[PDB]
Amino acid sequence: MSISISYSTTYSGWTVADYLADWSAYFGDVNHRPGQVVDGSNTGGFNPGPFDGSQYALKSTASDAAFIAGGDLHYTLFSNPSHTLWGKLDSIALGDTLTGGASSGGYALDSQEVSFSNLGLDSPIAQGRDGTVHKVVYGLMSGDSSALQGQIDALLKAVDPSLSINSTFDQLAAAGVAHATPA
Repeated sequence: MSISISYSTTYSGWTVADYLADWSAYFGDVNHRPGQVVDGSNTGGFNPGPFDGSQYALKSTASDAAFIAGGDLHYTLFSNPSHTLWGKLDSIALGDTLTGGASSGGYALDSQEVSFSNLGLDSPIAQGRDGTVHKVVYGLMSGDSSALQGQIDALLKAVDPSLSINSTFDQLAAAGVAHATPA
């Protein structure tokens, strides 16, 4: 499976890079770092959890923005290497209004903007916070989507070298990689 993209028609004329830069600034930084995770307000959650899931999801503390990372994900918590998210990352869904969770059988978004699927990312535990999965997801938590942008760029170029993070969603749709919402 090659990378597949779903996008709201709103972003037809946007490039993926610009969309993601704007989304990152919109979601912001939840300030998830040592000494700044003191309650549940900026942890997010796993489905099913407690520290592992086919989904990890997080709401912005600033806005209604949220993301859902899909795959086979693991968090080391306090075990070495500490505070490492690793495993398989298949998908990233970006949007507004996170719903659900482990107790209701999964996370969803009420208003998804864009999703990237078949990412094929797979990072081992021993790589720690240098792992690609860790950096992609932590980027989305911390207001910097450059790691995700980098991985999407590489996957698009592998489909065809005319495709990049700087293609518009409509260009990517013409190329058979992306698809606009039914509407």
